[PDB]
Amino acid sequence: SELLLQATTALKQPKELGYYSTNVGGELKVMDESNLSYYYLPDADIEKHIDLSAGARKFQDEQAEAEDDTGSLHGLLQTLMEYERRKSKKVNADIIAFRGQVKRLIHCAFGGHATDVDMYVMSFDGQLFIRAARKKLEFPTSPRESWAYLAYYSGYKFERMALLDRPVAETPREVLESRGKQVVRNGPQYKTVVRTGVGEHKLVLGAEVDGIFDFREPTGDNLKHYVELKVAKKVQTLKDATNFEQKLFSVWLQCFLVGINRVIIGFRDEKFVLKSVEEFSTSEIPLLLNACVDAIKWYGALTKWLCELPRGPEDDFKLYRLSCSRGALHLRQLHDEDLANGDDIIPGWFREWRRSLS
Repeated sequence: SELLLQATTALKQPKELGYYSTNVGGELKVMDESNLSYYYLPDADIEKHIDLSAGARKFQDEQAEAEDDTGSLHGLLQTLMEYERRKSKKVNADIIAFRGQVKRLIHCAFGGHATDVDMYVMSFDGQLFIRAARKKLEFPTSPRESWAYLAYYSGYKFERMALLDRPVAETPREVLESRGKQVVRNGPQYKTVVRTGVGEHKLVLGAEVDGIFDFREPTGDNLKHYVELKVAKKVQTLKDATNFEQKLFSVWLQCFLVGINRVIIGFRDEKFVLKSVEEFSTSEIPLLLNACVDAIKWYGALTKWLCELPRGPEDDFKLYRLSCSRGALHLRQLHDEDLANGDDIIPGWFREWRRSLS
């Protein structure tokens, strides 16, 4: 099947189903907020001219050095199982995926690289499970003082300088006075798991969350308290403005998909010094920027298209490659027994869980 990249539709309010904390090296803690950080970046720290390139040489990159399947649904599925177990009921949804993959599908109609839409779709138990085909991320391999390396590292340094492991009230003075000494890491992650929808279809999406902005509600839905952080170059030219608009569009997509309302941008100069930080509401972004309106209509279209795939009992473990080329998304059914029978897309333990649940 194909769907051409060129229909009015409404969004459902996303609801948080659960969350989990992970790291490379096999750490997975389901329904556990250990790795959830808290925003804290006083103006007095910013006024001292934070160098976002500081520490690039001494950085120990956990993600880059791990051999791990970055597309795996295993953490998401373990969290979903725990949610379903507590409820005694299969989640009501059509598609289960990571937010980043759905973002890629949306973005490929609006400037994204067609070449790297590469996903597996598997039907199981009335639902579609979608994962990135590739198992390894691309990390910059240029020297650490290269622009490409600093662009990558600066994101993590900004997070370490703007975030705390716990609320400010629970943080010792020693840490608050010496933010630049704290070790920069990209291993620990915290993800939310959200039920969302567009048009008449529903999705469960996993999504990385950078932190809590204001406070957390221990017994509530925290989507409204989450914040995503991004580093952008301060705008001083046409070229900078265009790059920033594209970054704004991208972070808007990331937040809107899972009901996050808060974005913080760290503006850097050409020397990677943080110049200022600005809060944006997710809703502010389309106003500032019809790409956003059309992206939601495209989201609706592509989701309705995927949901045409057969999802009855006889379709269990059928597998399709999802791609983008010649101005269209494409679905091609595969016949790969090991890949379909192995644990790479839907692991045996989750199959067993859903069977028992039936």
